[PDB]
Amino acid sequence: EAFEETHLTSLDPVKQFAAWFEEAVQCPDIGEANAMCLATCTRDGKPSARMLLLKGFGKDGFRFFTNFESRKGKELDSNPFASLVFYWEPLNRQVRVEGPVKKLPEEEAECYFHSRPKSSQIGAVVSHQSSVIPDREYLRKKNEELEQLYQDQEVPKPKSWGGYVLYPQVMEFWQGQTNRLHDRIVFRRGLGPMTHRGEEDWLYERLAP
Amino acid sequence: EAFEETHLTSLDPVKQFAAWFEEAVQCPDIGEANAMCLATCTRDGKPSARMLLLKGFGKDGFRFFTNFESRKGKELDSNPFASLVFYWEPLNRQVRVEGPVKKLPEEEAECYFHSRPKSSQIGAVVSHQSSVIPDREYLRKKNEELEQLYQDQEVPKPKSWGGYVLYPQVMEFWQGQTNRLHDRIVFRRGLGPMTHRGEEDWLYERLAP
Ligand SMILES: Cc1cc2nc3c(=O)[nH]c(=O)nc-3n(C[C@H](O)[C@H](O)[C@H](O)COP(=O)(O)O)c2cc1C
Ligand SMILES: Cc1cc2nc3c(=O)[nH]c(=O)nc-3n(C[C@H](O)[C@H](O)[C@H](O)COP(=O)(O)O)c2cc1C
Ligand SMILES: Cc1ncc(COP(=O)(O)O)c(C=O)c1O
Ligand SMILES: Cc1ncc(COP(=O)(O)O)c(C=O)c1O
Ligand code: NA
Ligand code: NA
Repeated sequence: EAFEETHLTSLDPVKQFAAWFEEAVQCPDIGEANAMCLATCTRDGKPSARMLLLKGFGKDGFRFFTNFESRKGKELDSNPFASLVFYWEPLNRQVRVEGPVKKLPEEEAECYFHSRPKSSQIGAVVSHQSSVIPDREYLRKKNEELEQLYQDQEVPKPKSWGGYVLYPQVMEFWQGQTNRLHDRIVFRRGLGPMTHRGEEDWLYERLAP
Repeated sequence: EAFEETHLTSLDPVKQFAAWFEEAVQCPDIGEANAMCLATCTRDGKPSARMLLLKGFGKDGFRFFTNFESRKGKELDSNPFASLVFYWEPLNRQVRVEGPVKKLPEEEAECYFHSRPKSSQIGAVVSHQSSVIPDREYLRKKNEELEQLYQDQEVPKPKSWGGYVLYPQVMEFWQGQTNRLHDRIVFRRGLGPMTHRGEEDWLYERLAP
């Protein structure tokens, strides 16, 4: 089926994302519909990328949780701009999001951290994410010891652990097609004869595949 | 099962990639084992990312084909550094590759271009990839007209279409595990007590998850 401007669910790309995300979640052949690739880079243009989970989305943007002292956390703190890719192979769909990133409030991060299974909370205390470690037994040992320490106790959120929110400035909706002639509808914040008004300060236009 | 330094297939990370890639290809639950996310960025640190197919790999690096006048092609030409992510959900594995990018020789690009189905060759001539276009009918029309033009003829490769090779400087092998305590073995080109010699100029070390 065609992916067409006149059959979008919404000209607010966050609501269009919600529509596609719901379809992904309802597809039995998709495991984690909220898996996404996060691209970051140094201020002088050395890029990096890794898989993350989306952990909430709405008008203020796309939220995710990590260690601020990891390789991505140092890049985001020095250069607060990122890009996201969602790829849903069984739907032949891709969503791209570009925007600036801010840290979430500490009390929000505390709340999310304590909502996680206790084993994941202890894992976050164990791991100085992306630091060099000697072997896997080092993690297994420290993890077992922290299980003793936190028996019947609350696990404190590490000072270095928290969340980010990416405020969308660009959102591309890609629908795959034959002959490599895909449908691309791209929203950007802001008129040319091929540029169209969406909701709020959004504009949208079609890009060649 | 543990992902362990003493049970790597190879201390040449390109051969370790080959081993994991073969397992991905042999997994019926993986559609395109060669799908990867490419992260690029401007010289002043504005990142971008999108799905691509890997189209060959070996000692000289990881090859892929695109339009040099696309958004990624302008970034790569201005700032010849990229990052790749392979994510194989059914194997709980991720591979990350960082390195500089060069353009492939024109005669190599010609050969690869003419190996593609004719409909994909014509699609590449139709599409000024990532340029703004008016509607999807614009592509359908131009594509049908180029089918007439190239009936029984060779489709010339566009001057703007070709390939890149990413020479690996960093390669991370990520194997997912319980409690978010994953196995990360990271090769980099080059000794600390946690740094180990691989093949050639490679070093490897374990990173905290
Ligand atoms: C599907 C998937 C989901 C992941 N989700 C997260 C996550 O939400 N946060 C996180 O810190 N790492 C997550 N990881 C691990 C990252 O890919 C990465 O190993 C880690 O964040 C360190 O990246 P860095 O060294 O670039 O900072 C996930 C990995 C996979 C494969
Ligand atoms: C699984 C998958 C594979 C793709 N493979 C390629 C490819 O090899 N080359 C390419 O130019 N675009 C490919 N695309 C399209 C890109 O995601 C993207 O739309 C296009 O390259 C333009 O990106 P840019 O605007 O950042 O330059 C693929 C898309 C998907 C979903
Ligand atoms: C637009 C575009 N160009 C090029 C490629 C490279 O793949 P192939 O040469 O098999 O068409 C792809 C892959 O899906 C693509 O979508
Ligand atoms: C290391 C790591 N931290 C954090 C997360 C975020 O997910 P959750 O809060 O559900 O553990 C993940 C997701 O897989 C992860 O691998
Ligand atoms: Na649905
Ligand atoms: Na195999």
